[PDB]
Amino acid sequence: EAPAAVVTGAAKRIGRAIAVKLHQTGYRVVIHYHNSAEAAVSLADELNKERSNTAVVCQADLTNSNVLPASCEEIINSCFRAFGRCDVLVNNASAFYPTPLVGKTVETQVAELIGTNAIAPFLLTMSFAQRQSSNLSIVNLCDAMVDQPCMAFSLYNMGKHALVGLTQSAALELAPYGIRVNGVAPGVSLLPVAMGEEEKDKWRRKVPLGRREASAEQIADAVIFLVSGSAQYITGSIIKVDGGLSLVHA
Amino acid sequence: EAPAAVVTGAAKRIGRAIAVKLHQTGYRVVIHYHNSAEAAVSLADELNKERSNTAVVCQADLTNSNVLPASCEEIINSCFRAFGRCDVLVNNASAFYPTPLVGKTVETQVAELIGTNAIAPFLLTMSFAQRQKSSNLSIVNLCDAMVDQPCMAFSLYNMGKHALVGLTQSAALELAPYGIRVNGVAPGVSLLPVAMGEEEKDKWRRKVPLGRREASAEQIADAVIFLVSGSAQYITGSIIKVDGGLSLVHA
Amino acid sequence: EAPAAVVTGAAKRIGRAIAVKLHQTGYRVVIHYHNSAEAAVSLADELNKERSNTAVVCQADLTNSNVLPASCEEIINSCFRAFGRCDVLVNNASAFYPTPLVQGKTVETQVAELIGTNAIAPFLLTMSFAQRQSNLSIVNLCDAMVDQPCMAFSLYNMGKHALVGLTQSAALELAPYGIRVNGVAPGVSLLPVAMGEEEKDKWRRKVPLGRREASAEQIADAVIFLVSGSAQYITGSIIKVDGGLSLVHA
Amino acid sequence: EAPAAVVTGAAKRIGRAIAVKLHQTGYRVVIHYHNSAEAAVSLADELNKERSNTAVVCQADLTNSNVLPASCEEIINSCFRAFGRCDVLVNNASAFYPTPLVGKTVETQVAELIGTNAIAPFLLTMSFAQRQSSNLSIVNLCDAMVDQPCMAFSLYNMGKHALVGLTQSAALELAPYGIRVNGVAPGVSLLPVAMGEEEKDKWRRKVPLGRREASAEQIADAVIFLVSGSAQYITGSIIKVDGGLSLVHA
Ligand SMILES: NC(=O)c1ccc[n+]([C@@H]2O[C@H](COP(=O)([O-])OP(=O)(O)OC[C@H]3O[C@@H](n4cnc5c(N)ncnc54)[C@H](OP(=O)(O)O)[C@@H]3O)[C@@H](O)[C@H]2O)c1
Ligand SMILES: NC(=O)c1ccc[n+]([C@@H]2O[C@H](COP(=O)([O-])OP(=O)(O)OC[C@H]3O[C@@H](n4cnc5c(N)ncnc54)[C@H](OP(=O)(O)O)[C@@H]3O)[C@@H](O)[C@H]2O)c1
Ligand SMILES: NC(=O)c1ccc[n+]([C@@H]2O[C@H](COP(=O)([O-])OP(=O)(O)OC[C@H]3O[C@@H](n4cnc5c(N)ncnc54)[C@H](OP(=O)(O)O)[C@@H]3O)[C@@H](O)[C@H]2O)c1
Ligand SMILES: NC(=O)c1ccc[n+]([C@@H]2O[C@H](COP(=O)([O-])OP(=O)(O)OC[C@H]3O[C@@H](n4cnc5c(N)ncnc54)[C@H](OP(=O)(O)O)[C@@H]3O)[C@@H](O)[C@H]2O)c1
Ligand SMILES: Nc1nc2[nH]c(-c3ccc(Br)cc3)c(-c3ccccc3)c2c(=O)[nH]1
Ligand SMILES: Nc1nc2[nH]c(-c3ccc(Br)cc3)c(-c3ccccc3)c2c(=O)[nH]1
Ligand SMILES: Nc1nc2[nH]c(-c3ccc(Br)cc3)c(-c3ccccc3)c2c(=O)[nH]1
Ligand SMILES: Nc1nc2[nH]c(-c3ccc(Br)cc3)c(-c3ccccc3)c2c(=O)[nH]1
Repeated sequence: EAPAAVVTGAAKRIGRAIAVKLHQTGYRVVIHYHNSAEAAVSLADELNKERSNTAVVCQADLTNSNVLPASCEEIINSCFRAFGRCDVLVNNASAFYPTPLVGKTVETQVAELIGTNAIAPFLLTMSFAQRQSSNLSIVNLCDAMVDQPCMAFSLYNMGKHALVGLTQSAALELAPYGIRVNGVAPGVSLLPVAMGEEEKDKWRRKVPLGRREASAEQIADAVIFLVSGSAQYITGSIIKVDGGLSLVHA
Repeated sequence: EAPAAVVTGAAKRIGRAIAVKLHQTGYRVVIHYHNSAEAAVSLADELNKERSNTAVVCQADLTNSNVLPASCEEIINSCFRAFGRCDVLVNNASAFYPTPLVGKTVETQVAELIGTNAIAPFLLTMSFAQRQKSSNLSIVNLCDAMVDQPCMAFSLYNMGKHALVGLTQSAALELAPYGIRVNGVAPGVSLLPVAMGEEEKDKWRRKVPLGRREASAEQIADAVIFLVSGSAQYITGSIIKVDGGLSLVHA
Repeated sequence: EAPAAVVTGAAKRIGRAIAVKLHQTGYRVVIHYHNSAEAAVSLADELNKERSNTAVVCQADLTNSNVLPASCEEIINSCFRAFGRCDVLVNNASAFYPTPLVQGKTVETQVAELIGTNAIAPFLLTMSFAQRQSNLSIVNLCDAMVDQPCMAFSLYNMGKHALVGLTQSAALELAPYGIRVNGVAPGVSLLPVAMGEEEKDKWRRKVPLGRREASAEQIADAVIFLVSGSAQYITGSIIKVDGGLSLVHA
Repeated sequence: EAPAAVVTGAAKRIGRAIAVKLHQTGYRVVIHYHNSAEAAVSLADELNKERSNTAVVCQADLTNSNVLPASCEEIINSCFRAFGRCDVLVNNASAFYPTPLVGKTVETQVAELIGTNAIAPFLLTMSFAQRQSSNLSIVNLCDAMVDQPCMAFSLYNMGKHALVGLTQSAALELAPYGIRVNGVAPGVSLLPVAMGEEEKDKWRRKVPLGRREASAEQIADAVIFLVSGSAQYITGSIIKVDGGLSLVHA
């Protein structure tokens, strides 16, 4: 029988390429999404046409709130409902936008940025572990530039830093149960859709290895590695997939 | 004119030492507290006896909520109403208890652990900076030397502290044009809880290479004083471990 | 044309496992050795029995000296001589013994062996590899406990820290050449043969994931990943393969 | 009776500022130098005019060699000969120049860059500990950009990384003797004397805090803090003095 994986924010971009790769490797997949229903449903279609009954979608808002624990429990429950098991959780979903220190409210910014990048991954990891020959692991999508952050992205960056803490804390605490917890940290990969083309080339130009961004597929490749049987002693590790960007001084 | 500092969680232990040392250095102080009113007030009284009109208290819950931004704005405001200025912010208040992965609800634990250790520091930072829109302005965040070697089953506390490292760095960067520095002090094991059995206290003490003892609160305060001083005027984004070598010790 | 790899200190233990796995993946290999000639040759025998003329041996002392550059140049030359190309360099060879700061070999000899094997030779090999020039990369065998070092092992530890520096400096500088430079950081893997059985279990008990050491093969798996096409955007990354050991406080 | 300190490379620039501030704080000082004899004795003259018999010079090459240990022993011996004690060691002396991976032989480059930045600090630390109310400590002059290194400076950067490892290893090992071991990490401070003003300004403009370099005194201030009784629990800590430079992305 085929293992199953939850991938959050899996309708588009890196999350999508992660879901695809997991599926190609043999996994059944829960494709989580928030707003991107059309793209999510379309992906499940593609996957299931390849292998029958191997993908479902699951809608949820991962903003922090008093119901987030229930929403995260339900995402994991949805994997068990479809597939009878849940072997892999990928925390990929992420809000990303500036929150300068000097008309969404600040309480909403805090809820979205810290919810998606950190609180939801924690709650998802909690529900994953509680619901548990096997190779169980979590992969968090981190940030190679977590210590060289974007100007005015302090809440986003606080979420990402918290996610490093979670990766490590959960690696430690869940090791006795055979669950591995690891990270994959992009630098510059798929550029924001809203970003103008000049700012895009500015980012590309900073990357030592080839002066270009990572493909989504290259990011997924590192995910696939950490969930595989070639990573069975790896836990609490965060692999940069950044073409050396984090090594470049100002 | 004497400069002024807000210290959060200043009624007791490390925050108290910090407020006292800042006061001794010449600061006027806002002693923020949550539940420890009597201790906060007894410290304000002690300090006002040293120099009249140099210490006020300010009560607030720093748990994450819809009212937290207003609370933090009001803590900053309190310093201005009291003293005409706000030169130093020390983010010291912190909830600390286990939250294992496998009576409070988890959403409450999130609110308390992430709110005290991380979001309230961010909101305080915004309000501090907004009000400042040869002075020596800075923020010091109380971090954790053991942030990458966490206590078992403290994932939320640890997430909070990690987030605080990110804030320290993101704020250093963003506020540098305003001349506001932002740094941390990262204690290892300090002032152990009076109620912890001495036998449990000694298990921790025995791990510390430098003197096989915990840091005093005053030792933690000494690093804060350095960071706020004119001797640290090019230092920003730096987190100073004050840990007796504990973090260098493998399992 | 199969690609070709150099693995230093490849006669035994982790380096052996690395050469074997590389070979199984389709590489031709240079098995470098210092003292273990008999073991180097029986490995080459085994490998060339699977596939004729795909394994050669190469002897060198990697102690720092006036001749070390020439020796390192020649290790690279041997790969080009045997196989016409050099795709991968694995810096595995390492001296490891205590050098107490407060009070056999002179201190200057200790400096030479510990800093030479763990840092200077890797630098010189890196120079010669890059000079002599597809999916080219280098993988340095690091130390997950580089920041929580063994007591009285300051020279070894300085060497491994230097090797971090080299990993990152060389990733930056050789990215324009398409040469990726990465590391693999074991925590507790194969225990030193000299170690007493009870001390061995003292170390095993520290590891959260399984209370045991990584096998050499598990270390090698991370090496294989980094040299593969599935790591083509990864450079300057050091992957811990430590079972969570570096996460554990005193 | 007044404490005594050894400062390596103390004839000028940051080591001179350190010597001066230690002296102002009441230390007697050994001003080590290599080539800058005139500057060294000019400094000791000023200091001795301030308080007589409180400064001496001490010449030594800190390039790695088989006599380097004797040379480092003699530097420490010199402090005891002049002042009857040695309370503080500041490892400031450093060679700094490029060593491209693709004048001096490589053997010499290795000896100078690794000897000054790491091996001599190790040996001086051994000698300092061996010769030993008190507040004993060592401060190593590190590099805030140790993980975002200058292009083509691999040997220098290897040296500085090793120095991080020594700082940590030695803090651990010497803590039972009550000797603290810490570091101070400039980012951009006094620009190299051969730099033209234009290239100077290029480095200045990178610094968030003030778009300028740290003064020599600003670095010394962090040293004096670490040696002071205000840092009596600090060991194994490296204090960046970089105006935010290491936090700035490419
Ligand atoms: N792209 C990069 O270069 C880069 C760099 C560093 C790190 N990363 C990390 O890599 C991961 C993937 O990056 P990406 O660029 O593919 O991500 P992205 O496109 O910015 O976000 C991926 C998905 O997150 C979901 N999401 C946003 N807010 C949410 C909410 N409140 N509740 C639930 N879901 C929400 C969105 O889902 P819907 O579309 O369904 O609403 C979105 O499609 C992220 O964690 C990111 O932080 C990426
Ligand atoms: N002690 C250590 O060994 C150690 C180790 C690593 C890091 N640190 C860090 O150093 C700092 C000081 O440590 P500590 O041991 O002195 O702290 P602590 O005694 O655990 O807590 C300090 C104060 O935090 C305040 N606080 C707690 N929850 C709060 C809430 N919801 N809202 C507002 N305030 C709240 C409390 O104020 P009231 O009493 O007024 O309710 C308390 O007295 C903390 O940031 C801690 O994380 C300490
Ligand atoms: N084993 C672990 O748990 C562990 C933990 C952390 C890091 N690592 C790292 O992973 C790597 C592999 O570890 P390992 O335990 O397999 O290594 P090891 O057995 O300690 O040594 C590997 C080989 O290094 C070679 N070597 C030693 N001194 C040399 C010299 N002066 N010149 C040339 N070669 C020399 C020896 O080759 P000859 O036998 O041919 O003389 C030896 O067989 C090392 O880089 C190590 O530091 C290992
Ligand atoms: N300057 C900066 O902005 C900066 C940035 C990062 C880190 N740092 C670190 O802070 C420290 C001080 O920097 P700096 O710019 O003041 O240093 P520097 O001027 O580059 O060097 C200081 C002294 O090092 C001594 N030295 C060089 N080679 C030597 C050898 N073979 N043997 C013995 N001594 C030797 C020289 O002494 P003589 O002149 O007597 O020959 C020189 O005056 C260094 O460790 C540096 O790496 C500085
Ligand atoms: N969720 C989500 N998270 C993201 N984090 C980054 C990023 C990139 C660099 C630095 Br420094 C810090 C963060 C980007 C991004 C990707 C390309 C260009 C710019 C930003 C990005 C995104 O798009 N979506
Ligand atoms: N706010 C607050 N934060 C804290 N963090 C720690 C700490 C941090 C890292 C490790 Br690893 C272990 C404990 C302690 C602590 C330290 C020693 C004994 C009991 C508690 C502590 C505390 O008391 N109040
Ligand atoms: N070359 C070589 N390098 C080594 N480094 C470590 C090591 C492990 C832990 C800490 Br902390 C620091 C160093 C070991 C080792 C392996 C197993 C047990 C103990 C030490 C080891 C070895 O054998 N050969
Ligand atoms: N011994 C000595 N060591 C040094 N290290 C740095 C430095 C600074 C930044 C990066 Br990135 C890497 C290294 C400089 C320097 C100082 C100012 C401008 C440029 C370089 C410098 C020096 O001068 N003398």
